[PDB]
Amino acid sequence: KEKFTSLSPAEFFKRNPELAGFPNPARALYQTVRELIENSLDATDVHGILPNIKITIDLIDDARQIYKVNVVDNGIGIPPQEVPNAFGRVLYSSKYVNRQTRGMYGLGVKAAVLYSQMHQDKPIEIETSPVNSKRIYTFKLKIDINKNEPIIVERGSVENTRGFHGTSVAISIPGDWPKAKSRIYEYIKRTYIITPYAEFIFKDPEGNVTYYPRLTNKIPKPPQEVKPHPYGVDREEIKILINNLKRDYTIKEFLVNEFQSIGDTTADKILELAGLKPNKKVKNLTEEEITRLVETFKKYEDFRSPSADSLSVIGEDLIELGLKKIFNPDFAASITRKPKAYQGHPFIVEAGVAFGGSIPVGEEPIVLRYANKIPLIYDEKSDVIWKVVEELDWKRYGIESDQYQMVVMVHLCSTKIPYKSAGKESIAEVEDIEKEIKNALMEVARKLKQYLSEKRKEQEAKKKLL
Amino acid sequence: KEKFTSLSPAEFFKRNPELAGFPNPARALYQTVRELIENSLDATDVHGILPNIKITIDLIDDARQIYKVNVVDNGIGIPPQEVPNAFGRVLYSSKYVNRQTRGMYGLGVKAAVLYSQMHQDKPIEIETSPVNSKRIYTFKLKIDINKNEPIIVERGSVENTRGFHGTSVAISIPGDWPKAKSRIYEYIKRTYIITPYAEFIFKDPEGNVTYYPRLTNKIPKPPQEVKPHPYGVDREEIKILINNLKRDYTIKEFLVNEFQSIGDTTADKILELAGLKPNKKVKNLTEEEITRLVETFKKYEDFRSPSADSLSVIGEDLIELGLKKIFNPDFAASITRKPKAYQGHPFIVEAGVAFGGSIPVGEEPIVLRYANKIPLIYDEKSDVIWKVVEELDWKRYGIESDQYQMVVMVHLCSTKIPYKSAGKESIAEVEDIEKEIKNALMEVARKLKQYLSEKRKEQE
Ligand SMILES: Nc1ncnc2c1ncn2[C@@H]1O[C@H](COP(=O)(O)OP(=O)(O)O)[C@@H](O)[C@H]1O
Ligand SMILES: Nc1ncnc2c1ncn2[C@@H]1O[C@H](COP(=O)(O)OP(=O)(O)O)[C@@H](O)[C@H]1O
Ligand SMILES: [Mg+2]
Ligand SMILES: [Mg+2]
Repeated sequence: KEKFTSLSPAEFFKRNPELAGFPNPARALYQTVRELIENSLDATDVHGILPNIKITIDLIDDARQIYKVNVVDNGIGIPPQEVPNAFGRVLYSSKYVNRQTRGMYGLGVKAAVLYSQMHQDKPIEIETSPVNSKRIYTFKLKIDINKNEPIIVERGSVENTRGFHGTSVAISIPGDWPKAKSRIYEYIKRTYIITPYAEFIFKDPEGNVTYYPRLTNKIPKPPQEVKPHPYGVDREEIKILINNLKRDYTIKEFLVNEFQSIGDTTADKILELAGLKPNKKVKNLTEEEITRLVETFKKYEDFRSPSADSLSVIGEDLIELGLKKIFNPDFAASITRKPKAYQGHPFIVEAGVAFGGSIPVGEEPIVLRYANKIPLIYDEKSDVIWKVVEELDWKRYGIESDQYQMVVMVHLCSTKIPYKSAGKESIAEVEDIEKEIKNALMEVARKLKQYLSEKRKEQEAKKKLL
Repeated sequence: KEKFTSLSPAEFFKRNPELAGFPNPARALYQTVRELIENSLDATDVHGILPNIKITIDLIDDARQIYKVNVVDNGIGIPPQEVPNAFGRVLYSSKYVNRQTRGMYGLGVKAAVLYSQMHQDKPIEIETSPVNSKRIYTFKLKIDINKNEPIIVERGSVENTRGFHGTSVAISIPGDWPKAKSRIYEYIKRTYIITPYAEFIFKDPEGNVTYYPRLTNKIPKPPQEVKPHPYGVDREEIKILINNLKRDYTIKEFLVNEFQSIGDTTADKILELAGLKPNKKVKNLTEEEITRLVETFKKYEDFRSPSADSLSVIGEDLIELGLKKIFNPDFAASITRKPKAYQGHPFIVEAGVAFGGSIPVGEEPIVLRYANKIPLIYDEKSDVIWKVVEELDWKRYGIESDQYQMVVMVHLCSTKIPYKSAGKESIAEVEDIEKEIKNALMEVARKLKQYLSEKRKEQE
């Protein structure tokens, strides 16, 4: 009959690699490159280190189309005791905390590792030296899919004669370079443009080398772990916060200590609206009381905004500088909005617009999407960003014709980006986010409208002379 | 400092509900409904039972927008010992076996259960009565997200005095009926049009009741568990197939017994190309030998197609009938293609085209997507099917003006549909499937050309 079984997280993604962005050899190569670059960047600028990143892709077997991808960085490294699980245990991560990072699932690199053993037989190769480490630790690893645990094939150590800090990861996978080429280059090119404090070197499978020089030695303030904002915190999150407590807080104490934007005044008001007794021990909250808290958090209209300390923005100057460098337009403008909250997570939307000049002519805007400083490249038409741009009436902001030369850019940064898939190429339809993307686009479009009404006014004056 | 931690599969989806199709209350309402209907259909037609399914959505709290979704079927039920894990352990399923079903992840209904727990306090309710059971077994359940296991709130039984056989599931969740309304109705409508042997009753939050009567009592042959096709079988899958052997097979015995489309002569060709000794014991394949086997599978050019049997198609007749019923076109045609293989899995693409008549005028085709008999409604433009339809030059097949009345329908069935997400609303870019979708569309496109040519000569 029907037979019931369970799977481990490794077997789940091994069975369904298209869920992590490994559906074909071209996209696999792209995904492997991007997960590694993202890890190296989280290991550097999140810790105040100006990134030096080296990427190499070598064709190691033309017949079988197997490529070896190697990414070397000057990050903080990884404690040797954590290396096995970091790369060989699905759903293991140092990024499950409330803080803006590129990684978030504790899936990324293991997905590439899984794809690697599914199609070839060489283990993945890791070399790492933590900050102030006397040694360089080496590993060769595979994943035991059934147990979802690391298999240490080889493990070793060498004397770190040069202070060296950082990580090298090398993984062999099926690939399709000709099909993946243009998007891999566009990925690196787009991250560089918004990361001018980093330096990249890229050697491709044909042996081309490209150099992306550091343009500034000023590093953005690192994002930090924060407490949740109360707006949108759910029932399960409340139970987690309660379970994590090491003191016998009252409900009032709980509210003031465990969240952002709650002082003694807001707290009293929340307790009253939620029908809760200030002095009750929070550990004794009932299932129904938890519900009332959550709904109260949800409908409360007077919360202060979260702070921006958990976030790292591109910023208006850089957005504008980048759009000008790439597109050489007649006009550019941008906006970094104030922080909002969704589902307890702080978030900011940034928007830019560029018009005219070297921008090609078309029937629709070129749309550049970024999430947590990652350039999104695939699945553009399923993105909530695309949904919002398409629904906006550009005619109301001066866009005359069917055909025009416009570029629209949107950056969402958050302690949590809600992607449509673990492949992280498109952003899901979360209403609070959709609304604030719309609001941001309206603010920049208003600036465009300003540029265009001046142009029309100039034209209208010159018309009289004809 | 970096602090390393682990998550259970429940915790992972509780943190990231958008990954299972729960990004907002409108889509969650929709997703909950379809996960339940699909479970009910997997529990009936896969077992030779004419499906009788009732769906009710009650608005239970206006201010909080909480809806109770209840689905009742006449399926095979669930063994009482399995109910807790079936609904309360993420990554638990009876569908991990190689066979065409609507479910496949062992996540579906539990994602709704998680979403239910995240926003309100009532537990899910299950009543079930397996075949020949003299009892109705009842449950109220939640999920312990940290442990990823069931919490049993209530559990009991009652004598089956009315002769109920099947399952009833009710879940309370935040929802948005006005936003979801048209899509829920479309999902049920399109299911019914391709499932004429099923009967549905739908009662909505406004009190409307719609009856979808059974039109035929002839069910397609139930899909069964089948052996993999060698083409695209990967290294980990080889190891699982060896690990599961009850007998000390040789590599040669392995090849002809464990796979589809491998005779004793085909095996010999493969053992030679792979450089493997026929009489070596397969339990002793080295890591490298497995590599060479898989590569050989991938490169071999003379494999028979998988068996068309044990996939369950809509069929050309039903496809055209459906198109004619919905759209009343001047012309319709369809094709059920011969089976292919991808990544070890048998699949078939079916394609339909309608033109003229009551079909609206527009600048692109209306595209109707189905996967394993499921109508796909969201994220159409990220779908591989849409990609192919968009890239086809319809000028080559007649499409004259820039404003035409055309419907294109594609159905992909397989022992495994490769979705873009566990939300299962769109098919990923798997190259073998993409090539076949294009080939299939070209076939029906030639029939359309014959019509559009045989119709211009009329105006001329
Ligand atoms: N190059 C690197 N430098 C430092 N730490 C790394 C590097 N690569 C991976 N890690 C660590 O391993 C963990 C697992 O990474 P990954 O599987 O890609 O998931 P995620 O990035 O979502 O956490 C990361 O959280 C990080 O702590
Ligand atoms: N209405 C039902 N009748 C019989 N079995 C069911 C029903 N609903 C769920 N199940 C069982 O519970 C299991 C888990 O369902 P689900 O979480 O939706 O995952 P999946 O459908 O992918 O297996 C199913 O595999 C099925 O065996
Ligand atoms: Mg990562
Ligand atoms: Mg299911």
